[PDB]
Amino acid sequence: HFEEGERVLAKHSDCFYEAKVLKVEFKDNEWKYFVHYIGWNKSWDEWIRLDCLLKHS
Repeated sequence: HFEEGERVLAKHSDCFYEAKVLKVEFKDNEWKYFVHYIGWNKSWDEWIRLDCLLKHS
């Protein structure tokens, strides 16, 4: 699990991008994370699932 404001790696297409978690939600027995991709337009902000997130380090 991840927290609001946490720096994470987020998978988009084929690879992982530096990202920040903006919002956390739980619905239909699953966690979703609204992320912002660091150094990218706000327009790319999106909801992603747990299996597309990676902790740093």
